[PDB]
Amino acid sequence: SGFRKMAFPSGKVEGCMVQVTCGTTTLNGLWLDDVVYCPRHVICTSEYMLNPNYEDLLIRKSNHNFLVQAGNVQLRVIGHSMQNCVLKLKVDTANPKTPKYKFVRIQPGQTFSVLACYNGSPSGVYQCAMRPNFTIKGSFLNGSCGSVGFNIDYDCVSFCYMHHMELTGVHAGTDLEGNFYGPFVDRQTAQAAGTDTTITVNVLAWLYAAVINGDRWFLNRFTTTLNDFNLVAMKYNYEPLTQDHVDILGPLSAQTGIAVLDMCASLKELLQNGMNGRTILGSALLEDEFTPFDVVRQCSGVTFQ
Amino acid sequence: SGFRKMAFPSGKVEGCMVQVTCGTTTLNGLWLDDVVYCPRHVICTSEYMLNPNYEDLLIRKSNHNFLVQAGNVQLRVIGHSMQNCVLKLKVDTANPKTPKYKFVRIQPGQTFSVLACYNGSPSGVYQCAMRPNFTIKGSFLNGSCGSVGFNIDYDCVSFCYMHHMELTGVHAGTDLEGNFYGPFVDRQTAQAAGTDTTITVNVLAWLYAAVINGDRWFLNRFTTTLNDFNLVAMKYNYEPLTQDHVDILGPLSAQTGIAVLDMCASLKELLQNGMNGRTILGSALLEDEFTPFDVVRQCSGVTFQ
Ligand SMILES: *[C@H](O)[C@H](C[C@@H]1CCNC1=O)NC(=O)[C@H](CC(C)C)NC(=O)OCc1ccccc1
Ligand SMILES: *[C@H](O)[C@H](C[C@@H]1CCNC1=O)NC(=O)[C@H](CC(C)C)NC(=O)OCc1ccccc1
Repeated sequence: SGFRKMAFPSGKVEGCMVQVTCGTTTLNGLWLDDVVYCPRHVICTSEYMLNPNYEDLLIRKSNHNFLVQAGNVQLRVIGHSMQNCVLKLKVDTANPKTPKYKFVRIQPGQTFSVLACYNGSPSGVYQCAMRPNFTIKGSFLNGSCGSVGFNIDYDCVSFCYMHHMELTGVHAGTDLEGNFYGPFVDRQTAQAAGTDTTITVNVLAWLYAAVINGDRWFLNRFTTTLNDFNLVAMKYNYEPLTQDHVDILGPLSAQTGIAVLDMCASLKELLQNGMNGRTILGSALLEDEFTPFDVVRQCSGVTFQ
Repeated sequence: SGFRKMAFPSGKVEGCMVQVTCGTTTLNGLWLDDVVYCPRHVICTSEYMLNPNYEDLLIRKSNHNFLVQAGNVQLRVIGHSMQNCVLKLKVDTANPKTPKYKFVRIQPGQTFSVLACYNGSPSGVYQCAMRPNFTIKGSFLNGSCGSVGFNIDYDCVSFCYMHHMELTGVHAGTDLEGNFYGPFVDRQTAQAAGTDTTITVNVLAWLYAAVINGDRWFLNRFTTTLNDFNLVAMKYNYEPLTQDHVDILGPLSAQTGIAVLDMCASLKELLQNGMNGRTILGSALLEDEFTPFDVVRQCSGVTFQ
């Protein structure tokens, strides 16, 4: 038993990280087969980040302007191209440690692991969610650009995120085809994230994890309707709940014998009375960064090969 | 910027995990050079866990009673021995993926990463601390025994923990020489953890991380003395603060220009007035599982090779 913010093992991703230098700008790249992927703003200078014209910047470059380092080994760039906001650098050596992979675009509310890197070198791994406003609350310093986010599916690494920029305390990036999550652009202008909301289905999955681990004090005998719940959730900035969410929570209600709409009644009380100084799973706030699948995986124990 | 419960990249450890089967009991083992390390209770039967005599159990076994699997490869056990509470299984193949390693015993208050495994297969990575009562608050299901805890030092993996048992919601284990943390034994008897306390030096390091990231509301102009602080800390079950702790916090006070004893005055107020419904770094409780070194690493950005 127990419950922890758990990330995926990062070994399969660590073997794909490289250092990409262009000029005096160094960041991380992702090396799969003979392509290195990295943020396109590696080709900006400190006198361009205000309003770059990336097509102009790229035509003025040749392959030898791109220093790609894998450990102490140098990779020769033999071709480059731009795909939306990422650069694809073709190199002469296919990465022998290339795992089975796919590129997927995730939805708000889903979680993934981030392998934070500096100078091509893995520094740390942590779990986070894509927020409803298409930012993540990460931990990134200068030089972390190009760090990637990923899930693991049995044996396949699904790459879903590449890091590009910090806004005001939060973090924004692209999928691996180079398309931004959210209405952001990769230039330094005054852009801000929209209003964040609480991911309701995730809070309910976490209350089920609590019940599974012995925390029961917030339960009650009431029920509510989907519609009566969503009227209260709206007032507290919670995402509305759909019949799809109920079905997804099905495995957890079956395991605890507590109906989804029963649990919504407890959440309604917590939202109106507060925690009153008690904690749930070691937290004094309602946690919304575990999906129903995260709870199942951790409270049942799925491995990976 | 940002602040996350961050674990070490697990790649170097994933290559050392194996499945160890003896009878109908399967758990994980650690494979370094030609030795596999695992909990000695793999040689217990379901009719022995009450009060085993491990020396008797071990003499009744031969090498071929031990099935060691590395992926889909079988390792031949050519010798075994007992070292306190762990089994050392000598095998015919040295692990080619053996990293540079040391075995270290950590102290209460220090943190490490746990690679939770099932059937020799890595499932997840998370960070935790060794509590003052020598338990950890982990997340472990049946079959997780043999999972290891580790720090990474530049290029060397320091192994500090092997998992053995769950008590009442918390988790207990040994160092890699087989000696338990705390006064626990590896049998099923009624043993309980002593009283846990809050790791004061870690709470202060986390308040500094908050200041570094813009959270300043709890600061004040007061100072206190080491002695006046420890009188309040005692009442709230906080570990007493020593002059060694002050010095360790030195790098963080220098970076924020806030003296250690100034910050103790703010902590004293938080302990006496409470949070009053505000949060610090996204938490409504005082967090004690980041060491001063964890804060420096994350708020400055140390990598590993
Ligand atoms: C690449 O490592 C870096 C990521 C930042 C550095 C600090 N933390 C991060 O996540 N990227 C940039 O520096 C990026 C460059 C292009 C978008 C031109 N810009 C960026 O993040 O700075 C804009 C900003 C605005 C307001 C607050 C903080 C940053
Ligand atoms: C090995 O994977 C397993 C670890 C437990 C299983 C559930 N979560 C864990 O961390 N080890 C055991 O089953 C262990 C066997 C030897 C110590 C004989 N015993 C154990 O943890 O059960 C004792 C216990 C007492 C009270 C509550 C829970 C467990």
